[PDB]
Amino acid sequence: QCTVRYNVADCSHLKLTHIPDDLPSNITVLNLTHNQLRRLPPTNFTRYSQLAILDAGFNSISKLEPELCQILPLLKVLNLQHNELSQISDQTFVFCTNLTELDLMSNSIHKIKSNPFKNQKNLIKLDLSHNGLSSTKLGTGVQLENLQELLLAKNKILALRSEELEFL
RNA sequence: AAAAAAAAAAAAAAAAAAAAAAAAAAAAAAAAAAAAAAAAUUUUUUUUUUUUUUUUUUUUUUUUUUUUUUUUUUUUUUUUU
Ligand SMILES: *[C@@H]1O[C@H](CO)[C@@H](O)[C@H](O)[C@H]1NC(C)=O
Repeated sequence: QCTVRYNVADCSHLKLTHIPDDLPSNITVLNLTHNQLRRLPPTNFTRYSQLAILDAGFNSISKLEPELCQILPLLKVLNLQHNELSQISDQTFVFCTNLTELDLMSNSIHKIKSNPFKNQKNLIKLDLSHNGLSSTKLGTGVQLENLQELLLAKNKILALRSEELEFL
């Protein structure tokens, strides 16, 4: 099964077909990376409500439900790199007010609309790379008060304009 | 028909590390070899120059014996004109 080993559920390559929810729920770090994940269940995380950070990356996940943000209010690191994520919106990030780290290395998010990060105030580093971005614009209002890293690499931005860079 | 994410295999090529070895070249250390130049203990041989002993040839010198001719100093008994 998973490693556990003092609150670091580093679940390595074990061909886990479904997301497990075992007895050791009193942990803070859980690693779903390198595990067969069809999608993240919005209701299966009730058992593990003490996950300070989670590592669910490289997995094949279609879309993210808003419930995941409210089932785990104490969420700091959201590493979701190398996923499908055909389309995303602000609704899935409504309850993620304590988010501080995000990783998205391959998601093919060509178009971004509205303000997906209106509720993210403590989000420090941003990793939006290799997602086929055509413009660097993220919104029209002023948001992301405390941002230190904005990674936009391997994308297809053609030019930079003052209108699309005024959101910070 | 096309494009991508977890999850398991296999094939060509390039650059690497470790281990078991095997050859070629180069360094010493030992056991020997063939020699052209070397030194040192013993017994012998040839040749040159010199020492000692013995036996003999030639020449020279001293002494003694004997023999033959000359200068001869004398004589006794006689002869002698
Ligand atoms: C949630 O748990 C149920 C019951 O164990 C299971 O049937 C379902 O597949 C799980 N879903 C996810 C997303 O883990």
